[PDB]
Parts: sequence; structure tokens; C-alpha cells
Amino acid sequence: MSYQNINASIIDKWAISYEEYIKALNGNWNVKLTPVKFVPHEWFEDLKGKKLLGLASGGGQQIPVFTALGAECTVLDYSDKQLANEKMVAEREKYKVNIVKADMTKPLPFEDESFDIIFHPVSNCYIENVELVFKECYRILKKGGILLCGLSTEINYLVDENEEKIVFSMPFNPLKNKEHREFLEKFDGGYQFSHTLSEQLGGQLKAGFILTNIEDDTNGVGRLHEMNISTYIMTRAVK
Amino acid sequence: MSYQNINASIIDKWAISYEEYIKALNGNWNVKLTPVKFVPHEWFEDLKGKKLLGLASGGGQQIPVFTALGAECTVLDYSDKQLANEKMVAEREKYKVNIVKADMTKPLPFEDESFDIIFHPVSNCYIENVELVFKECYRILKKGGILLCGLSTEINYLVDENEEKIVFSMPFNPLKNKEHREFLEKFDGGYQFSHTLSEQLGGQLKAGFILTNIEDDTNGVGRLHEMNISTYIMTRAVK
Repeated sequence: MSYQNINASIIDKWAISYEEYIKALNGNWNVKLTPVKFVPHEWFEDLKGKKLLGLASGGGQQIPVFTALGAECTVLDYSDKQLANEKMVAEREKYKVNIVKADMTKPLPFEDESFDIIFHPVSNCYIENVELVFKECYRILKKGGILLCGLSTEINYLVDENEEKIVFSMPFNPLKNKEHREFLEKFDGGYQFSHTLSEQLGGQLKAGFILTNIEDDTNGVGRLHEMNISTYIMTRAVK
Repeated sequence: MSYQNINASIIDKWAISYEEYIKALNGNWNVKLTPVKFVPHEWFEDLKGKKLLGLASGGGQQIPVFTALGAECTVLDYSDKQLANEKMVAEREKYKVNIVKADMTKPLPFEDESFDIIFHPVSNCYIENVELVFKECYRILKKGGILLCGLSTEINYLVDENEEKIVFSMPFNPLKNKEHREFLEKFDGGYQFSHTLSEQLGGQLKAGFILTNIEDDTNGVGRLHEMNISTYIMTRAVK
């Protein structure tokens, strides 16, 4: 089994309400790239008629909202259950959505200049190398297209469950380090990877993107969140 | 008795050799924005003939190298001892340099569009508000000019005296929190401040800079360095 298939099966082992979809149709909406903050509405521009890709954004959480606002949406995920939740909500609200099962560690199955916007919430913590994913995002966006990302860092991988003593040496890589794989095994964590700023932000620059907004967020729950420690990045970039 | 004067006296209380300067005249050189890594030479373009500002870059370690390579340099720093090092090298090599004592938290004493490049190594951990400094950098750079920075983050300000446990809630601000001021006063650390990515990177975007390169670095010594934990950013941006 590939580590990506192991991750999907763990996610499968573990959706927007009808009322919330109704609110979105009435103009009342908010989505997240990271655990706490809502994405400023201006980052998306006008979505009516825009082609949107939810990159590892399944579960029937954000795509139903973008669909209610008029976007023609495609959702890519490697978890069958995340994809099933997207289909369940599409059926409940009688809307069309292009559901694609695919591993984002590999080339994306779309043509060049196919999308106006890519919505990529926290998810690349499940893949080892992110630079190739950002180059693919650049290829499939049209000129002037928008990439919005939620991005993990190193801090959450420095600590153990006590969220206090710094115990792990970086990078956190369970493919390469027995100690990191063993820690995840105590909590059924699968294969998760720390990533540096050279990866999460420099990877977008190397692909050609112009970064326009960079903001911080916290975990939403737990000790590091209560201490107001910034553990995630929210980014907007344009091609 | 201001915090900037306190920091300057602590740094004072705490330069390149002739051989190293001559190596630099011969195109054999390396400088740092952060504790460990050398700055890629391509980030500067060709220094010959460029007007360069070392912003809080005193100590006689980088400015003599850029002068050897043909840049016309100004060095700004608030530590008398750091500026003395620049004076000792300039007199030994008999080159021209503009040596300016000034507090970079306040407006910089330069005309708009005056410099081709600003070199800004790790230093803004000693000041509370960094967004105003980036705006001043944008004002004094020529169109098409380059800003190179070494930037501190939050991790170094999370930890106890042994770099073991995460004990401080953010932001770390000794002007506002007695507990933070007391911690530094135990190590003769002065007044240092944590800064977020919204500040260190978003502050460059809000001033008008276009980020072109983002890399990470470590502390160079101590427990977090031995664990390879990234605690600094290296950046290049263009106006």
C-alpha cells in the first residue's frame, strides 16, 4: 500500500447542513482555509460563473457554498468518503459538481488554463513534496487566476500530545524517521509531514505566483491555540 | 533610558579581516542575513556601481564586502560598537562609506528613491512595529530595487531558558507584559519582540513589495538549532 492510500483509508475510517446551504443562497456565507478564521470574501472576487477547483477540499464543506454563489465547481480528493459526502450534498440540493478521485502528489488531471480559482485548504501536510503541486496549480490556472491556500508549518510537529516540550527534530518525516512514524502510530495519524516556509511559500514563488496576502491562524483547540501561537498560514496568490 | 537605548547598550556591552576583504575584492565572498546560511549571490545582482543601504547591518561584516565588490554603501545602526567596527575597517582599507547612527523604528534619514538595494539582516526582533520600517524601505528604494531581509519569527520567543518547553503566550512583548520583560532581564536580553508572518511577510506586501524568494534558517547554536528547527526567514523582494 502507498502511503497516500494508507492516509485515505484512515480518513475514510473517521457535510454542510441544508440550513447553511440555504443561508448561502440568501447571501450569508463564510468558509475556512484554516481552523479558526474565515476567508475574506474579497479574496475570491465574483464567483458567479467562475470555474473553481477544490484541491483536497472534499467533505461537502466549501464546494456547496461556492456552488450556491454561482461557481462551476470541480472537487479533487483521494478519500472515497470525502468524495461521497460531496455527492450526497450535490444530490440533496440538486446541483452539478465534477467529482475527481486523485492523489495530488501526482500531476493533476486537467488541461492548462482550465480554472479561474483554486481553493486549497489545509491538506498538504499529508504529502511529502509540495513544490510539484504548486507548479501544477500554476499550469491549470488561467492568466490572472487565483490560488487560495491553508498551509501547515513546523510548530505542530515539534511537540507531542502534551503540546509543551519540543521533542522532535525536523523535518518531521515518517517515511524516513522511525521515531516520527512511531509517534503517529500511537494516535492512528497515518503519514503527516512538516513543511517549511521555503516549501509552503517559496514553492508558490518558484512556480511563478505573485503572493498578494499572507495571514496567520491558530489551531482552534488545545494548548497552543490557548497560548495564541500561530501554527497555520492563509495565502492568496495570483498567476 | 528608552528601550532602543537599552538595547544599544546591551549590544555594546557584548569585523572582517584584511585577508577576507581582499578575497572579496577578488570576487571570493559570502555574507549572511541569518545565523547559518550564506545569501545566494544572484539575489544581489551585480553590486558594482549600486547604491546600497545596510539597514541595522553594522559590525563590519557585510558592508566591507559589498564595498570591495564596488557598491557605494551606507550603513545604519543604533549600536555605537557596531558603528565603530565599520569605522575601523573603513580606515584600515581607506574606502568611502556613509556611517549613520539612527533608530530604525523612526523615519529613515534618506531621500525617496535613493538606493538600488537594501540589505536588512536579523535585527527587527529588537523593535515593536515592523510595518512602518517596510514602508520606509519601499519609499527610499528606487523603482526596480531589491530588499533582502533576515527575519525572526515566534518560535525563539515561545520557549524557556533551556529551549525545551513552550511556556510563553503570544505575542512576546516586554513593553506590555511584565513577565516577558522579567524573563529577558534575567538573560541581559533587553527588549526583544516576537513577530508573525503577517508582520514579517505581509508587512512587505502591504508596503508594495513583490516577494521573489523565501528560504528558512536556524539559530546556529543551541538546542533548537541542533534539532534543525527553522527559526528565521531569508527573503528577497523587489519594488
